[PDB]
Amino acid sequence: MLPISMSDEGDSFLVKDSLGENKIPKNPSKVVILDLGILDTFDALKLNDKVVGVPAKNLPKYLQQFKNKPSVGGVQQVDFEAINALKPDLIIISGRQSKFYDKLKEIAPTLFVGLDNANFLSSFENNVLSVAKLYGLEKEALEKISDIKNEIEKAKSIVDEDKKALIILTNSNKISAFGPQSRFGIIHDVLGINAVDENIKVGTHGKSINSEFILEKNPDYIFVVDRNVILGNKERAQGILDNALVAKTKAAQNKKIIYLDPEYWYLASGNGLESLKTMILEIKNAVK
Ligand SMILES: O=C(NCCCC[C@H](NC(=O)c1cccc(O)c1O)C(=O)O)c1cccc(O)c1O
Ligand SMILES: [Fe+3]
Repeated sequence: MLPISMSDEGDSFLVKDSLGENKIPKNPSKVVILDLGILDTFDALKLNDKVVGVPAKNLPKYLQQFKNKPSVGGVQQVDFEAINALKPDLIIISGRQSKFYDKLKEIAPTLFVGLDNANFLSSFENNVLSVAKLYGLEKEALEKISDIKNEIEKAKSIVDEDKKALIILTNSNKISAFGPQSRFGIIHDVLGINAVDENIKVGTHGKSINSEFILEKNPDYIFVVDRNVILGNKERAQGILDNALVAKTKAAQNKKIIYLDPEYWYLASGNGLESLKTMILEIKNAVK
C-alpha cells in the first residue's frame, strides 16, 4: 500500500495517498472523520474542536466525547447530504469508504488513512504522523507513538513462545478464521503470538471453518471477534462455541477463549493513539 506523502506548500500541503492527490489546507477547522481510529487520534492530539462530523451510527463507547458532533451517518451508510451541508475543509476515510471516494472528494479534499494489513505499524505511524503534520504536532505524535512501542515491548515480553493462537470471527452461526497479515493480524504480527496456522488465506470477512477445524488445530488461545454485536443479531459466540469439540481444546480447558471487544477489533480503531494502546493491553492481559 502506497503511504501518505506530503509536500509543504505554504498555507496548504500537497498530499498523495493510495487513492489520489489532494491540496489540504494547514490546520483544517471543519473535519469530517469516518475512520474511528483516526477520530481517537484527534482526541489524543487535542484536536476535538477541529471535528465537525462523525459516524454517530457506529460511535463506540470509548468515543462518546464526540456524541454531539453532527452525524454523517455510519461507516457503511455515509450520509452525503449531511456531509455536504457541513461544508468541511477535510474528509478523512479508511477502507470502508474507498467506494465513496469520488463522491466525497467532490465535496472536499479526502484523505485516506487505511491500515496496511501486511505492514501494520508502518501504516499506523504514517497515518498518525500525517495528521499530526497538518497541525504542526509532529513532536507530540512522535512521543505518543514512542509510548505505543513501549507498550508493545512490555506485551511481547510476556508472550509464551510455545503456545499458539487461533483468531475467529463469528457471524450469524458461522465461524471464520484469520491469520497473520489479516485485519486482526496484529495479534500474530506485532505482538508475536504464534499462530496455529501461519498459512491462513487473507480475505476481508475470512476463511470459513467449523468446530472440527478448531479441535484439529487445538489452539492454546482462541481470540474471538463477535461481529453479531456490531451488526445486532441474537446469537453469541459463547453459545456457538459451547460444543464438545471446542470443549476439548486446550483453550477451552484453560478458559483462554477470549472475547475481544468488537468495537475496537471489528470497527478497526487501530489508528487511534489510545484505542491501539487499549487493544495491546487487552491481548497482553489475556495471555500474561
Ligand atoms: O467494504 C466493506 N464492506 C462492504 C460489504 C459489507 C456489507 C454488510 N456490512 C455491514 O452491514 C457492516 C456494517 C458496519 C460495519 C461493517 O464492517 C459492515 O461490514 C454486510 O453485512 O455484509 C468493508 C471494507 C473493510 C472492512 C470491512 O469490515 C468492510 O465491511
Ligand atoms: Fe465489514
